[PDB]
Amino acid sequence: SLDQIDLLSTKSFPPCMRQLHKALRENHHLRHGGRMQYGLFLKGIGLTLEQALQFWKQEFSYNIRHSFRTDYTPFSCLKIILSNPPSQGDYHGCPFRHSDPELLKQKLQSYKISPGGISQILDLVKGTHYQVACQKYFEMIHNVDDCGFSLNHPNQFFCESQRILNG
Amino acid sequence: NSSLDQIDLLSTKSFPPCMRQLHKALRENHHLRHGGRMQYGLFLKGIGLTLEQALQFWKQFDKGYSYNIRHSFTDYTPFSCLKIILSNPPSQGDYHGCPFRHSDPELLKQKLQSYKISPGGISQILDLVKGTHYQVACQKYFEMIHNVDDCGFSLNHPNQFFCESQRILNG
Amino acid sequence: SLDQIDLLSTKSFPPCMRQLHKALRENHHLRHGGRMQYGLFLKGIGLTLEQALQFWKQEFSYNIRHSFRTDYTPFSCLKIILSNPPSQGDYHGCPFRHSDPELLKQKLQSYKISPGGISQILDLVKGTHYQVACQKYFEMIHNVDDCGFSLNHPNQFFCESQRILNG
Amino acid sequence: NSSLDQIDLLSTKSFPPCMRQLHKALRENHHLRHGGRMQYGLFLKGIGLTLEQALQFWKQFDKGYSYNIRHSFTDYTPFSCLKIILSNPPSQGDYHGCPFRHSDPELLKQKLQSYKISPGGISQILDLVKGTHYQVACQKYFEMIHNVDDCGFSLNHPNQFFCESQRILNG
Ligand code: SF4
Ligand code: SF4
Ligand code: SF4
Ligand code: SF4
Repeated sequence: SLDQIDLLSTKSFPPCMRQLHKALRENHHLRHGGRMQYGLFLKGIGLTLEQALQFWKQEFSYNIRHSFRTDYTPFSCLKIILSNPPSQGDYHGCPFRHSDPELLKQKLQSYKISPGGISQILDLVKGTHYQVACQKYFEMIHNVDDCGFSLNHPNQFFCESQRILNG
Repeated sequence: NSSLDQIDLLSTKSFPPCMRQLHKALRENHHLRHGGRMQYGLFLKGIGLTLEQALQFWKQFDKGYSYNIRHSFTDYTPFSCLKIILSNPPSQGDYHGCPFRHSDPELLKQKLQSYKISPGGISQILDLVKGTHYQVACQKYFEMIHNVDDCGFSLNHPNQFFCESQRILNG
Repeated sequence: SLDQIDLLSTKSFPPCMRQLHKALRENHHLRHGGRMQYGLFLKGIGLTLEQALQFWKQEFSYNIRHSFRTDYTPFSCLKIILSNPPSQGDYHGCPFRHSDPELLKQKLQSYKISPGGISQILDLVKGTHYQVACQKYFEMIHNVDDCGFSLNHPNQFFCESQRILNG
Repeated sequence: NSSLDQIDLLSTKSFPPCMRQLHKALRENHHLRHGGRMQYGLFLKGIGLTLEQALQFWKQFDKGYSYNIRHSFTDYTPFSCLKIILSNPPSQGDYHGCPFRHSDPELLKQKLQSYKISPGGISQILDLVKGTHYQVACQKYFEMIHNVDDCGFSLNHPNQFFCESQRILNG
């Protein structure tokens, strides 16, 4: 079930995907924009997001499984940041770009980022350096001084996080 | 959960024509209407496998479904031959039913040819179908497929066909 | 893990395989004859029996999983009955053929077969009708008057049992 | 648990030569000696996959092992390039190590040819190897495989190679 990756989402998902996992868990649904952003990200980690149905019910809960018709290429940071701004009721997008800075601050606080770390991230967001802000977030949650890569894809954030957590 | 392609070979070797066609249609179309989900899903249930229908995240002509199977270890009962033959005839969107009963003989002939049944076997099957001896035609199919002279049982259930097929294949 | 099929073994395994599952569970090992008889039977139901190792341990617990080099053709009743009589320390074979009738009676009692049912089975065993005794056992545990098949393979016993249990 | 063949394609696309060869040897031989289980198993660990070694029931030249992978969600650390290059040189039974460092140049040439690297690419790789520039040779391999002029990073870890490869493939 979807809840098997709650811990993983907090430890290794970038903020854009962490928020989608939380929303799906809390709302029991995501609109298409969110299903696409999060579903493709999961596909990039080797997981298929799907809704379980009952075959014996006539037409006329979300699950994850190892993957066993469509373009499964996961969205990059620039695709997320520059296109499809979320409307109310959407949970997709990049929080560094799309969240009100006051809300972003509160979100980072809930993520247990230090006040000093939050100040650095917000400074970067104000300069429109969204991916660099995200690198700073990465550095904070993994307790490393320098992430040592140039971030431009959510699946790269995940991949680099896994290297540290499984270090 | 596992992919449906995991039983492609099993279907050809041991599924009777009614279930063989449903597996094929599910694989090619990525979906079956309710009559087929019931007939095929409950047949799998009888073997001890649960079919699961799921909706893929990307769906907003591809209905966006993915099916999987797993070992089972609501109260619906797997269909007998008589239930399949005598009730729920398939409409145009449907792939269920019994091919010996429900397929036009010209199309049935073509299907048996695609299964590589001998001309002599096909002739015997079609003559049995002409007499409305559907289950006996299916026994002939069983015999042709397993290369035995006598299936050794009286066919009354797709799940019986499966068990008897596996018993031969298992020696 | 192996324990996931404890219930299945009691409900659908013929006595020859039920005893091997129990022995493997209790002894944490089976000699080769038992590993072969039981392992091939499981393969016939679409399961792979294997022992989990630790890759990081230098060389110089049993698991079951869906199957993903050797002949995997499962043993028939006659192969089991007529060959490889079990020595002490072996748990393979066919209990109708290989168990002392006093022990077979006790085993059937533990399986909750009625006294009348046990008498019928033992009569058949004395006549050397091992497979027919097994059919009678099948009829008793599934509460049917006539099994409606001619038994000659343990995997056929399982297949026919599944039809009833999932009926 | 899932079959190792599930990452055959992934290995060719995104595994550096050191891990690519270990995956191939594991698939063909159905086993690796300890140095290879460590190097490849820990590389997979770094990706977030746990390799499992198991002994098949039938084992009493086929050692009787079966390997599987699953998502990981003892304290051994995945090997860096320097660890692979400078320590634990492979003996004759071993498939571990760094091919740029450990393969005889004639055999390395043959291996790169089997990978369908251009003659020009192979020449450049071999010249780098001649200078003992193993990681820079591996960067050249990365560039040839992904059709980019500059890998854009300084290679120091097989798991870094993997992440950078996937980032390109993911756009
Ligand atoms: S910078 Fe990229 S990875 Fe980070 S939250 Fe934004 S879109 Fe996601
Ligand atoms: S005779 Fe019975 S088992 Fe054979 S195809 Fe028809 S319904 Fe299926
Ligand atoms: S008769 Fe056959 S299926 Fe029954 S216990 Fe003996 S060997 Fe097993
Ligand atoms: S240079 Fe590093 S990543 Fe490349 S093959 Fe050698 S050890 Fe592996």
